[PDB]
Amino acid sequence: DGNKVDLYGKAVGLHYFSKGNGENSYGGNGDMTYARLGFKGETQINSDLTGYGQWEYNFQGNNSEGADAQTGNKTRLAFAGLKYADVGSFDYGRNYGVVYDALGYTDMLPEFGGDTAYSDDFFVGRVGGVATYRNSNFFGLVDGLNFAVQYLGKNERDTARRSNGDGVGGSISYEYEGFGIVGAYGAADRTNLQEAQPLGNGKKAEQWATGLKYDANNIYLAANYGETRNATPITNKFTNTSGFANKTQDVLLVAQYQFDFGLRPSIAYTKSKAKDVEGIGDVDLVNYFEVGATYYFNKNMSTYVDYIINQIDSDNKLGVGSDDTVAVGIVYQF
Amino acid sequence: DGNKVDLYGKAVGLHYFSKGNGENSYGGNGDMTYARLGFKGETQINSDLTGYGQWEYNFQGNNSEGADAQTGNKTRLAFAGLKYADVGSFDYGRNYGVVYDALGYTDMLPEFGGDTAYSDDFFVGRVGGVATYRNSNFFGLVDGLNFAVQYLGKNERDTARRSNGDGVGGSISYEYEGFGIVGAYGAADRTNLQEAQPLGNGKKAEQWATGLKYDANNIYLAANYGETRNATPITNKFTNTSGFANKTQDVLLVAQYQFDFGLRPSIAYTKSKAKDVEGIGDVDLVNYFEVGATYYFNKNMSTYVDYIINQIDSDNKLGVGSDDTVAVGIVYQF
Amino acid sequence: DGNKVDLYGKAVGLHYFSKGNGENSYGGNGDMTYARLGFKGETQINSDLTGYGQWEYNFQGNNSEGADAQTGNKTRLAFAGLKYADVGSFDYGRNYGVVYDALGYTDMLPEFGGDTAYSDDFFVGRVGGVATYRNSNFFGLVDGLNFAVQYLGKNERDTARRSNGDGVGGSISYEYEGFGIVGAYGAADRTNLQEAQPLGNGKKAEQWATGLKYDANNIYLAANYGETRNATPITNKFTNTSGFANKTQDVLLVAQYQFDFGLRPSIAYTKSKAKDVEGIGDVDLVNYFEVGATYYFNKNMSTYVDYIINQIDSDNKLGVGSDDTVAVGIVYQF
Ligand SMILES: [Br-]
Ligand SMILES: [Br-]
Ligand SMILES: [Br-]
Ligand SMILES: [Br-]
Ligand SMILES: [Br-]
Ligand SMILES: [Br-]
Ligand SMILES: [Br-]
Ligand SMILES: [Br-]
Ligand SMILES: [Br-]
Ligand SMILES: [Mg+2]
Ligand SMILES: [Mg+2]
Ligand SMILES: [Mg+2]
Ligand SMILES: [Mg+2]
Ligand SMILES: [Mg+2]
Ligand SMILES: [Mg+2]
Ligand SMILES: [Mg+2]
Ligand SMILES: [Mg+2]
Repeated sequence: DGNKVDLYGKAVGLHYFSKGNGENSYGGNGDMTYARLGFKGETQINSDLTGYGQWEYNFQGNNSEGADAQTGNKTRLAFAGLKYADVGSFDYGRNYGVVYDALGYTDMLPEFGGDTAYSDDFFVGRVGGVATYRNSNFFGLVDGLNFAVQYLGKNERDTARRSNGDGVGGSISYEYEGFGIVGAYGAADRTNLQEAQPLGNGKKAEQWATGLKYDANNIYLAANYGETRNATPITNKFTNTSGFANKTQDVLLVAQYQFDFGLRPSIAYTKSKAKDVEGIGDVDLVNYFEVGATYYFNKNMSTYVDYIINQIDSDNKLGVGSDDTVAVGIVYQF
Repeated sequence: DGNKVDLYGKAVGLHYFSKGNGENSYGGNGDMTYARLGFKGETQINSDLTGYGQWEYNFQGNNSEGADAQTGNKTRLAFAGLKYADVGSFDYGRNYGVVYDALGYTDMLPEFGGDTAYSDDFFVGRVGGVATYRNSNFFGLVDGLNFAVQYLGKNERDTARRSNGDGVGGSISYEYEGFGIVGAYGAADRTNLQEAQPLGNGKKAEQWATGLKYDANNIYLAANYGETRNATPITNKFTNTSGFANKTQDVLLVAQYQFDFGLRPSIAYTKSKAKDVEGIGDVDLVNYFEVGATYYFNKNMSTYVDYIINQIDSDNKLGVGSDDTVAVGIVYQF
Repeated sequence: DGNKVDLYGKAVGLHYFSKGNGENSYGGNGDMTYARLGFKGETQINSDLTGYGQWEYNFQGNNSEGADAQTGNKTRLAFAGLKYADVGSFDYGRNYGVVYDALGYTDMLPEFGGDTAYSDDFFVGRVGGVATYRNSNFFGLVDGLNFAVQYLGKNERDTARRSNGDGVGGSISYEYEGFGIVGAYGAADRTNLQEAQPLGNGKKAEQWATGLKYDANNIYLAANYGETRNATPITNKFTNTSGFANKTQDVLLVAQYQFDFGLRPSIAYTKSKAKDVEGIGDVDLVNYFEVGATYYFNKNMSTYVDYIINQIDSDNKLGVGSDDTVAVGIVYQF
C-alpha cells in the first residue's frame, strides 16, 4: 500500500591500538566491536504528503555476558514526521541537532573525526526532544538553497553533561556545481544543574559553525570552523571536576579521494581550543592530524585503518590524553 | 514454506505539557518519545494445528546516550504456543493477564486511559510466567462465546511492587451484533515481601472486572467496572511509604467515533478509589475526564492529542497529582 | 546486488522445576522464558570472495518491567569477516572460542548440557575480541580435514570471572562417513585481577578437549574429554570466595536418536572435577545423568523436556547444588 520499510544494521569488528592500556591516548586500547540495528520507513499518504519514521540502536560487542553486558548500549535515533510536497518536512523525537548540519561536512573519517559533534550537547550531535523543520530548494523556488529551524525542549536530566534547557537553532546552506557552503547557529538556556558546576559560567549556551566543501569528481574536501559558549563539555582529569568550556574555538579539515577500485584514503586535521576555563585559562581539547583509508569491497563490506597523530602534549592542563591511536575495522552492513 | 513471521514496530514522537515540573500532574511534563520493536510469527504445522510466537520490546527515546540510556527499556511480551482446531490455544511466557480480557474494552484512548491495567500486577496487565488457555466460540459450537483460564506462577522478585505468588484466573465473554460483554476474575497468593509492606494486608490478591461494549457502525462505546483486594499498588508521597490498597473500586467509560476521512475523537471518564488504606481510609487514586483525537493518515501514519482534565484535588491524602496533562504525538508504525 | 541477509530469532516459553527455589539445585526453579534476535548476512564480492557478519542478542522474558528489566540481557555474538575461495575465512569480534570446536560435540541437549563451555572464559565459550582464521578441507586438498587458529586479545574487565589476557588457541578436525574426530587447545595470560583471587594460581590459563562423534542414519553419538589449568571459574559457596580451579578434568557423553515423526530422545552423562582447589583438594563441579526429549513439529516449532539427575551430593565442599532439575520448553523460531 505504498509503505516502504527497511530494517538496517551493521556488525563492526573493531580494534584500537594505543600505548599502555591507552589511559593517556586519543581513543583508548583494546576491543571496540559493536553492532547497529535500525529501521527507516516512509509512507506515501497522497500525492503531496509523505509520513516517515526512524529508530537506530547501538549494541556494544566488547562487553562480557556478565554484569557489564549493557555498557554503552543506547538508542541513537527515534523520531517520526511528515513531509509536504512544496512546503517542508517536520519531525519530532531524538535526532541530530541542527548545527550538525554544518559539522557533518567534516565528520567523514573511517573511524574517528567529528570530535566537536558531542551527543546530548544542545545543537551539536544527536539529542532528545527536538522539533525540526527542514526546507529543500527554498519551497522549490531556488535550486540548491536549503534551510532548517529546530526547537529543543528542555531535558532536566540527572547529570549536567546530558542536560539542556529550551532552545532554538537553525541552518542555511547553498550547493552549486559540487561546492557547498553552510552556516548553523543555536542558543539555549542552561539548567540550574549546569550552572552549579565548577567549570562554566553563564545563563545561555551557544554554538555556531560554518562549512565549505567540494564534493565532486571523486574528490571530497571540507572545512568547518566554529565556536561555542558555555556549551562544550569538559572534565579536568586531575581534579575529577566537570562542566563546560566558557569558550571554545574549533577548526576541522578533511581531504579524501575515492578510487574506482574501492580504496578511499583520508587525510585530516582537527583542533579545538577551550578558553577562559576556570583555574586554567586556555587549553587544547583536541589537536591532531589523521591518516587513513577505507577499502570498500562493495555496498555491504569494507575494511579500514584510521591513524590519529595526536598533537596534544603530555603537559595538557586538563589531562586530555596525548598518545596516538590506530583503529582497525571490518564491517558488514545491510 | 508453512511459516509466516512479520517484524513490526513504531516510532512515536511524543510530548507531554503539564504545569511545572509536572511533579503534581497526571502524566508529567517534557519529552516522552519511544519506539517499539517486535516479531510475531505463525507456522501451519498441519490442517488442525498451528504454532506461534511473539516478542515485543520498548526502547525509550527520551534518555540520554549516557548512564541513564537504559531507563524504561524492557521486554513487553515473550511467549510461544500452539493452537489446535476445536480444542483451543495454549501459550506460555510473558503475556497479558487474563483480567485484561475485561480491561481492554476501555484501554482505547490515543495516549492515556487504561489506568487499572498495571504491569507486573497479578492479572490486570502484562506479567511474567503465565500459562494461558483460550477458546473461541465454545469449541466451535457457540458462535461468539469465548473463554480462557490462566495459571500464574510465583515470581519472587526484589521488589514487592513487581512480585506475585501462584494464582489462577479466567474470563468469559459473549459477542453478538456489535455488542460485547465480558467478565474476568483472578486470585493469587501474595509474597512475604508484599506482606512486609506497610500499605495493604492479606495473604491473597484478587481482581475482577466486567465489561460492556458496542463496536460497529463506526461507533465505539465501552464501559468497565471492577474491584480489587490487596492488588492495586500505591504510594503515600507524604510518608515515602508504599504497598497495595486493601480495596479499590474502579470505573472506566469510553466513547469514540471513527470518521472515514481519518479523524477519531474520543471522550472518556475514569475513577479509581482505594478503601481501607492504613492511616487514611478512602482516597481517590484516579479521577479524570478526557477529550482527545487521533488523526489517521493511513495504516502507517497517525497524529494525536489527548487532554486529561484531572479531577484529583490538591488535598488528596496520598499526594496523587491534581494537575491535568496534555499529550501530543506523531506515530509511524509498520 | 549479491547480498543475502536474514533476520532471525526465537521465542522460548521456559519453566524449570526443582525442590524449593531451589537454591541447592542444578538449574534453579521458576520462569526462565527468553527470546533471541539476530541477523546473519553474506555478500558475494567476486566469484571467489564473500563478506559476512553476524549479530545475536538475548532478551530475557522473565524480568518485570521495573528496575530489574535488563537482568540477563546481552549480545551473544557480534562479528564480521571475509571468506576467500580455498584459502580460508578470517573474522573478528565477539565469537565462539576455538576450544568450543571440540565442546560443540556434546552441546546438543534440549536445554541443559554443555557445562564446560563457559562464556567469557578464554577459549571454551563465547568471548570478546577474538580473531579467528578457519580452513576447510586443507585448502581444498584433503576432503574432511579442517583446522583453525584463534587470537584472543586481552580484556581487562571489572571482574576476574570475565577477564582474560592475550592468548592463542587452535583446533583440528577430521570427518569421514558419519564419524568425526577433533582436538582443540588454547593458552592465554591471566590478568593481575585473576591472580589476586584466592582460588587459582598461575601465569597462564589452558584448556584442551578432544571429541569423537558418530552423526548418521538418525543416530547421534558423541564424547568429549578435556582438561583445564587455571581456566575454569569457581566459587566457594560457604566462604563466598571466588576464582579459578587450578585443574579440572571433564567428560561429557551424549546419545540421541531422531525419529522421522519429530521425536528426538536424548540421554547424557557429564562430569567435571576440580583438583588442587585451595583449602579443599579435589571436588566435583558437575556430575549428572540426563534424560529428555525434543519434539519437532517442523523447522519453526518444537517442545521439549529435559531432566537432570544430579549426582552432586549434599556433602559438596564448594556448596555446588545437589538437587535435580526438570525443564519444560516451547519454542517458536524463525
Ligand atoms: Br548502520
Ligand atoms: Br559524545
Ligand atoms: Br507496535
Ligand atoms: Br493481563
Ligand atoms: Br481513547
Ligand atoms: Br504500570
Ligand atoms: Br535463534
Ligand atoms: Br562487486
Ligand atoms: Br557461563
Ligand atoms: Mg564492559
Ligand atoms: Mg559555574
Ligand atoms: Mg561563560
Ligand atoms: Mg602528543
Ligand atoms: Mg502489610
Ligand atoms: Mg484537579
Ligand atoms: Mg591466586
Ligand atoms: Mg544429588
